[PDB]
Amino acid sequence: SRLVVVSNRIAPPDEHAASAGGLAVGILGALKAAGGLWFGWSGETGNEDQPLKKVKKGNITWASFNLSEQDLDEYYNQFSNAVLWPAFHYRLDLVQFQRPAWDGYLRVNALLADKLLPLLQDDDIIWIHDYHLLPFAHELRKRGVNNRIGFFLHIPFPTPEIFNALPTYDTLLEQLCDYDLLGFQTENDRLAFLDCLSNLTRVTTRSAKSHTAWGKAFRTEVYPIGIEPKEIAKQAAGPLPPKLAQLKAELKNVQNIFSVERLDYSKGLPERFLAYEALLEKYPQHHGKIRYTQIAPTSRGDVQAYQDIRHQLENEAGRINGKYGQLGWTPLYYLNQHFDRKLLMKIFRYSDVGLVTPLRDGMNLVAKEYVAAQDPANPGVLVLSQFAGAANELTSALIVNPYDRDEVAAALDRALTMSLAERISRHAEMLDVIVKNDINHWQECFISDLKQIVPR
Amino acid sequence: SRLVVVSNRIAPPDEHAASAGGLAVGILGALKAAGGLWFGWSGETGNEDQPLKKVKKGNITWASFNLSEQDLDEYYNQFSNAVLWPAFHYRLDLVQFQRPAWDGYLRVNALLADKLLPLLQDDDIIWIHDYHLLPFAHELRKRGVNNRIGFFLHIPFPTPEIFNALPTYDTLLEQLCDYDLLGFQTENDRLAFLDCLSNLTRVTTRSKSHTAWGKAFRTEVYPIGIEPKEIAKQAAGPLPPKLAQLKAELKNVQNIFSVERLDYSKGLPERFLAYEALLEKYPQHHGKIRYTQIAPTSRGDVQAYQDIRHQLENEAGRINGKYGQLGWTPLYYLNQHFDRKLLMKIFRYSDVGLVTPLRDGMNLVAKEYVAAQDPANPGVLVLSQFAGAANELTSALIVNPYDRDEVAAALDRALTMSLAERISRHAEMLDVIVKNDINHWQECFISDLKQIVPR
Amino acid sequence: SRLVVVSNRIAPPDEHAASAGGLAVGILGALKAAGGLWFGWSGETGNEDQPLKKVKKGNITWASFNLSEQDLDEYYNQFSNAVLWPAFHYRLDLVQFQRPAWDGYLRVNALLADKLLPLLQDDDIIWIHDYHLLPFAHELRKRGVNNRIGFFLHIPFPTPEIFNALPTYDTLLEQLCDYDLLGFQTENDRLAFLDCLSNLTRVTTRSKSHTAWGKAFRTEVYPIGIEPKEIAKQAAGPLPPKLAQLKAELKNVQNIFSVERLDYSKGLPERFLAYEALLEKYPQHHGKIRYTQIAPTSRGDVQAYQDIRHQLENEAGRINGKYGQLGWTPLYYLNQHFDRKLLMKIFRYSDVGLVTPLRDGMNLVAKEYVAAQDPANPGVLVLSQFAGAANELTSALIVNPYDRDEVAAALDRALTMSLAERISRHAEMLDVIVKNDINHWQECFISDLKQIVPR
Amino acid sequence: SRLVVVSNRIAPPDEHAASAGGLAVGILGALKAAGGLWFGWSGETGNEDQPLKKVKKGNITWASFNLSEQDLDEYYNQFSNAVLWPAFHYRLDLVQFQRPAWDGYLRVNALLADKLLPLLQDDDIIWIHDYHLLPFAHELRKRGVNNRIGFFLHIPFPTPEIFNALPTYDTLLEQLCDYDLLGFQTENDRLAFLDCLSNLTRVTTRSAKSHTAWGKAFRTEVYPIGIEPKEIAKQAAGPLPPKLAQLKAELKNVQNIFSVERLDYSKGLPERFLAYEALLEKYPQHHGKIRYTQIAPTSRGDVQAYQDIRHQLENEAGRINGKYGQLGWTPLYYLNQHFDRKLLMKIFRYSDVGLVTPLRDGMNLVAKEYVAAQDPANPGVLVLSQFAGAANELTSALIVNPYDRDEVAAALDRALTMSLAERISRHAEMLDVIVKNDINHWQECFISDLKQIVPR
Ligand SMILES: O=c1ccn([C@@H]2O[C@H](COP(=O)(O)OP(=O)(O)O)[C@@H](O)[C@H]2O)c(=O)[nH]1
Ligand SMILES: O=c1ccn([C@@H]2O[C@H](COP(=O)(O)OP(=O)(O)O)[C@@H](O)[C@H]2O)c(=O)[nH]1
Ligand SMILES: O=c1ccn([C@@H]2O[C@H](COP(=O)(O)OP(=O)(O)O)[C@@H](O)[C@H]2O)c(=O)[nH]1
Ligand SMILES: O=c1ccn([C@@H]2O[C@H](COP(=O)(O)OP(=O)(O)O)[C@@H](O)[C@H]2O)c(=O)[nH]1
Ligand SMILES: O=P(O)(O)OC[C@H]1O[C@H](O)[C@H](O)[C@@H](O)[C@@H]1O
Ligand SMILES: O=P(O)(O)OC[C@H]1O[C@H](O)[C@H](O)[C@@H](O)[C@@H]1O
Ligand SMILES: O=P(O)(O)OC[C@H]1O[C@H](O)[C@H](O)[C@@H](O)[C@@H]1O
Ligand SMILES: O=P(O)(O)OC[C@H]1O[C@H](O)[C@H](O)[C@@H](O)[C@@H]1O
Repeated sequence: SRLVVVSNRIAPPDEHAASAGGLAVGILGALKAAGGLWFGWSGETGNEDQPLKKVKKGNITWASFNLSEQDLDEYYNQFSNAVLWPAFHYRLDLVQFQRPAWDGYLRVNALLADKLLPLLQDDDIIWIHDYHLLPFAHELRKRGVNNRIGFFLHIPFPTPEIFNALPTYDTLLEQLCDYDLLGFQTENDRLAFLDCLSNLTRVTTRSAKSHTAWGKAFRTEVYPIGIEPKEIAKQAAGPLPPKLAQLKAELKNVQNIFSVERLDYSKGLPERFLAYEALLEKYPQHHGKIRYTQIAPTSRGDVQAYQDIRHQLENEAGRINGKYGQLGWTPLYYLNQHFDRKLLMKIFRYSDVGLVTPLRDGMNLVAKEYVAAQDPANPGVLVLSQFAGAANELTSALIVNPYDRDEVAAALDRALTMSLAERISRHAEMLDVIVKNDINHWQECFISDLKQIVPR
Repeated sequence: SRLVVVSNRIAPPDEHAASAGGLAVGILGALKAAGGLWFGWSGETGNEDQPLKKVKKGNITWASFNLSEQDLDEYYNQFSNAVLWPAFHYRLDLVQFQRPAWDGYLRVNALLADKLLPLLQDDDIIWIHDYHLLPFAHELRKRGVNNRIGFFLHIPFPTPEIFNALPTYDTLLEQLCDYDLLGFQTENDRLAFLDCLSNLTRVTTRSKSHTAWGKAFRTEVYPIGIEPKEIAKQAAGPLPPKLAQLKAELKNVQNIFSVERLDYSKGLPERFLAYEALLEKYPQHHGKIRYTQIAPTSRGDVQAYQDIRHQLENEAGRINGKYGQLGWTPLYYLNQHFDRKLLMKIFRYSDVGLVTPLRDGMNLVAKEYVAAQDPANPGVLVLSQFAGAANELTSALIVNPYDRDEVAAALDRALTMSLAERISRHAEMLDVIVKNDINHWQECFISDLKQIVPR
Repeated sequence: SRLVVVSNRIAPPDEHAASAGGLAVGILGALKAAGGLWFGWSGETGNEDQPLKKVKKGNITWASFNLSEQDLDEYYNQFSNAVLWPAFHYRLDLVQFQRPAWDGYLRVNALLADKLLPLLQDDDIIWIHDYHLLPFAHELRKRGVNNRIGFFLHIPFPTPEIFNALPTYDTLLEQLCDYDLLGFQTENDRLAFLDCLSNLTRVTTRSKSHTAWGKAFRTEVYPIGIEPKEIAKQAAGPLPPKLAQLKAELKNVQNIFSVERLDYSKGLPERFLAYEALLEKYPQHHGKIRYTQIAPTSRGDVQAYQDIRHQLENEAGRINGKYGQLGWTPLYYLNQHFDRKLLMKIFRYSDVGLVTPLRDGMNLVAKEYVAAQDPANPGVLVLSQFAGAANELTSALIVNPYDRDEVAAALDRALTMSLAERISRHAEMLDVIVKNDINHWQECFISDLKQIVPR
Repeated sequence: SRLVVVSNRIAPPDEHAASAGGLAVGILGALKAAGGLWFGWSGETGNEDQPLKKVKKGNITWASFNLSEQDLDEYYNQFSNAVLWPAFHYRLDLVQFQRPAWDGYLRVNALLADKLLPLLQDDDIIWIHDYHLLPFAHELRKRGVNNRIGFFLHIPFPTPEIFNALPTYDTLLEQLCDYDLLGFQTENDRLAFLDCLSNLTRVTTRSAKSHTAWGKAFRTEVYPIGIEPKEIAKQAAGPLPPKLAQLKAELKNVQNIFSVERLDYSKGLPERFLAYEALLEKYPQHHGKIRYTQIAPTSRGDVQAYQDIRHQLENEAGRINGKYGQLGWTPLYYLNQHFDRKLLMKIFRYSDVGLVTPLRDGMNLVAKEYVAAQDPANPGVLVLSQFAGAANELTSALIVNPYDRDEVAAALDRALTMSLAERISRHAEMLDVIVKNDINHWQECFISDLKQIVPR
């Protein structure tokens, strides 16, 4: 009956205290449709031995814990953010594996399982989310929890040649098979996991997507995470804040290219800046008549790799504006700031081009949000990296390879001069795909698949 | 009779082929008033054995030479730009002394003296400019030239504690004393040179008239200036159509404006930091002000210049990233050269001129800013105390750039200053620069030179 | 009949003009066994329109060309070294794709095919080597060459998820299928290529024998080897007098020794960090062990190579700074090239060979280390699981370089390993490499090639 | 009667808990000769409201305080270490002036004066040390202390053109004139101060070194800080630790160039490394036959400028050894470690060449220790920067300009090949100068000069 969701990041009930990130947006979407309990990190450190904080808002209940400084450091900043995140994004050169980080990662997964245990009922359907919690089912099983437990990976699962470089890949794979159901964003993610598993041990697969390894039974499946198209429509059509109501009037003959994401090296922001520079170099007709705005709030700012990409991005903004700016025209607006999601939906609506070219991305909700926010009668154009999970479904976007800056520049140019009729038909095709594959659909398919398996 | 001017940099007769830099602006100004021969580097490398190139335009004659790649490198990029420039600007940490650069520096001074020699007449009054040519009089003397030779240093002369770190300070000082007249931008520069000299040898001063090692020479101060009438004219000319638009659109935005070569002497990072402090501590200005910084690349082959440029690009991206809004860029950084004609107009329409070098011989941009202003509604000059110009632009808002909050506070005072206090500050500064004309500079120097008896 | 080998890099006939790199060592090994014509770049730039340079030494003929500055830059430094090398080593973050480099890469492959054409006979068997020449068969096909052409890739072939990021992966795959035979270093490389191919087009495999776009071709694995008999000879020769000394002085110090091009594929910083962990967690080894790293600069014009080198310099200074003593330097980092002959001898006197690349097609240094050991008292090989050699050197201490403590622990195990366990580990490794001779490599590849019927 | 010494840094009574630095070595030397009370920072942070810690050892009494994290940061790391230290060492490019640092600097001087007040007697002769405490006399005066107060500046006093860049030079000068006696390390330092003062206000000087400014009377004088030549002789001749007894035997045909200092940018370590490289480049005869050992413990490692210089030095050690090393010869031994002073005396004795080439240095005791420790019958050679205060008296050292690496290399070469007779006579001249100007002489001259002025 009752759904129990666990993730590291939560969306707070005070909704504009939100931090950038697709997982929390997704899960809140799901929970609002389902009902249930959300157990996860409050986002604060210190006071770890205080009782769980609990808030109820309609059909959702939140239970949060704090983490000690050391746990946050070893489990979150080191293992999750400087081993798993880079490795799953094919950045082995950025992995920073050390044994104490691994031990802390295991230590907090165990701790969190101790803290969740008293909240659970026999009934519960338990849904664990994302790379912070790979060991979590295994920790619940050793505490005797026999409930259905499903896992969903929000980020890519990398091929063996990358995954097996993890010193501890070994244990990770064993422990993932303690889940009853493993959900992935794309077929390639699922197949990659199954590949890694097969390299280590014999996996029997006697039915579509139903497996045995080390005598443990489990199911795999693909559920591309979505968005609430109706709600973003509503928020995108609400009035603009006064200061932006001005800027819209002033920029009446300027076209807007707009991008928004956490400042993460997975997102290819320097390559993007370079593609914009190539646009300005090779298509001088756009000078003074277009504007690229990049919103990039700091994310995980304690991890060295994140500091480096941020400094690199500041350099490129200064450089590009330094070179192509005029007294009365800044080509590139870089904002290292967090914007309310409500507001972003409006900004999307008034952008002529959404630029979403991550080097590697499990899904990318910004891409779907961009489409859902457009005025169907006069929609902008989506330029999308082929490496974003969303490219499997947003097939009518201008699909590009971000490693080819000139291909991205050309797609920006095509997007800026695209006729209304082509923009209508590209948009309506994309909108239909994301309406059919609702966050409500995601949630439904996963829970239904989970409820369908018999527990051990 | 005939004046012979020599400098490394020249102002070409094709006038919009001009490169940023105050020396060439100054000397052209001077020569236009005097008449004369300008001998110097064409700005090109290769073909060094070709005849001098000569062009005559009115009362001025240009004679230029090319330099080899190696000479340019040793004399210009290394010794002049990576030893003398940083040392004279109190940046010993940036000096890059190596013996081959010193040898090349002497080698080209000698070469240039050979090339100049056949052009000279007994008559000539010879006026050598700037740190590239410290040894030049010495080179001319060993070739038997007995003419009056004056030198003018366009940049600061540093105190002994800095100057004496130069491995070769020694020879530099000996050789400076072969000039009949040494001119400096401020009294402190003159006194600093005299100090350095006194530390090395006994200097008799029986009158600014000296003896060292039995060589007689005179010292004097001539702060370089501007043509206030001509900039008035160019500042009042119509704006290019694109800028005529921007002025209309920025009707309720105040403009803080700065322009200079991208040089570490100019304290651009500290400036950016002062602007950040303005934005941090005076939030009332958000959306209502704009700081535009124009900084063309200078001497871009010298590592220290690359470093400062990268650092400035970082700060622009950082500051805009932190204080920018969807419809408001706090800081416009342009790494581009602008025509001087156009700058005069931009000055006129700026509410505040921000000129806060860490160290500067004079700084003509400060004087240009005041000369350009509409007397009836002038902007405010915020000026570093370390710019030579601060000795005379005493009515500017004088600040210490090492204190970003003092600079922010002066920016705020400048932005809210009444019309009356703008009128009276401006009319005092304008008078000082009108009285001390580039024409006055040129006249005082030549007159002082013509007044000494040659050896 | 006649074998024609083409590679970018060649081993010169003056043998101590040799540059570090396994390809040239391999191919020379092969050619010495076979006989044949070696066509490739001389290593020099300029004079590109001069005739091919030809030298004959025994059963080998060399024919070399020069490259222009621009071709070297686009084809070698940019496309080969800053796109293909980093991508095939799973370093997409380092790829520096630009269209002019791609065009230059095509242009030089085409040019080289024009230059090779007149040397070819109908007879020939053509063997093309490495990532510089992926388009070469395609170029030869359009010039009408119907000969058997085999290709051998000396480096890894990356999985689709990486390979498909190449903007041009497309064309590369098409063109590789113009080879009759594609050879790889490990089964995984072969499978990865086949995967990439299958993602793009339908591949029929009715037998390692394939069809794509109606083109027939074969794939196979030939791990490249060494001459074990020759190194045994060169390892046992007398030491240079200076090193004869050091061996006497270091009698109670154990030597960990590593040698490779200073390449980011080799994981040198991670290696230094593993050594640091050894020194941190096993203090009993202080003053009693020594880690020497030899790392000649390779491809020093490519930014990513400069970066890794600067990082390595920093770590050497830091580690020595922290663990050194007045009479003990823990870590000897030498950014210098050593003659191969001499390296064999050093290997023989090292107690541990440390070979932990992050990613490596094969790694001959690992095989040379085993071949050089005195069978009666051999050192221990510590080997990254990511080196192709790990598929066969199964009895080395196999480690994951991303886990510095696993590497430190294996160094500790290696330093204290009993004679008996060193004898049996070494003999097992030596046998593998003796059965899989460079001669065997060459034989298998030629024999497979000679076995296909040409178009 | 009773002498009261105050400095930020103290030499602890547990003597091998000592931190590198000449001030504490000097003052302890002085106090051991005099007798007295030493009031200063314990070196610890936190517990700032605890009573002064007091220890008595013979004729010396220590009274120490802790500082809060914020006070340490503003007064010590920011103002003292990132404004005054760089400015007084002619590194305006490194000054990091901010008003909160200035306020904290004043705040702690005031606080320390409150803490000292109850310990003072009418009698006391008060001796304040170094740039941390420029305002201290002023603080004592406003609390009504009329005692003789002397100040001694251990570092250079920079010329007006540098000093006047300090936003706050103003107040600093006013407040220095509240001291009865101002002591400097060299005549140039004294003259520089007097210059700065003269630029601001009229100073009357009616006698040898006796002044009036703003109606405040005060005296100036020069007291070059020294060393205990007899004691270092003793410690230098003591047996070597067994490990070093070995190395000396093994290095019998290798000559040793040796340097030791805090890793500070004032010391010109990178320039030194470059001079060593030039020696190796231009004098290949020395390859395999010499060794340069640099000892450089981290100092003030929280200050960005110190981190920068350290990283730079690590790079140069790696680079130079990479380039000139051989399988059996490391040209350069860089050790980022603290060595006991006792041991250093011995390592000086056994060094052929002491390389002391700071870019700028108040005095430099390492230079004097280097000469005091040599075996008079077979002494090494001192190579000395002209910018070290010591160069005014160690006139027989090989004096060099560190900005000319080839001049420094040449001096190293001359030092390595100098005949015994020249080495004797250069050493005996230097030794006599430092014997005559004893730490005991320093202490005596200062106290005697102080005792000679009549208090207000
Ligand atoms: O300043 C921002 C930046 C991002 N987002 C939201 O954060 C989520 C980003 O999720 P996405 O899948 O694009 O990327 P992720 O952060 O999860 O990698 C989206 O819902 C964005 O609207 C936001 O609310 N404010
Ligand atoms: O983009 C630019 C930058 C500056 N200048 C001119 O360069 C000179 C700057 O001289 P100043 O003495 O201010 O500084 P310097 O450049 O010689 O150190 C002034 O006349 C400017 O008007 C210019 O014409 N365009
Ligand atoms: O200073 C050196 C360093 C390397 N090598 C040789 O160069 C080849 C290195 O080849 P390997 O396959 O290990 O690495 P690669 O350089 O091809 O990536 C081996 O023969 C080494 O012995 C050498 O001769 N001198
Ligand atoms: O590792 C070290 C190096 C330095 N010293 C001593 O610390 C003092 C440094 O004083 P100096 O005046 O030479 O430099 P300072 O820190 O005072 O500016 C000298 O006595 C050195 O012998 C020390 O105790 N340990
Ligand atoms: O939670 P943060 O580290 O701040 O990152 C924000 C979110 O980024 C991605 O969406 C991850 O898939 C989520 O697990 C994460 O929460
Ligand atoms: O000539 P550059 O090196 O470009 O620098 C431009 C000018 O900068 C300063 O104004 C110097 O005083 C001049 O001598 C120099 O000519
Ligand atoms: O030839 P270089 O670019 O110096 O690199 C040396 C060699 O390194 C590796 O072995 C490559 O596989 C070879 O193709 C290359 O020839
Ligand atoms: O105490 P630190 O800040 O580490 O510096 C070490 C010591 O040596 C220097 O010479 C200073 O003059 C002293 O005041 C200082 O206390």
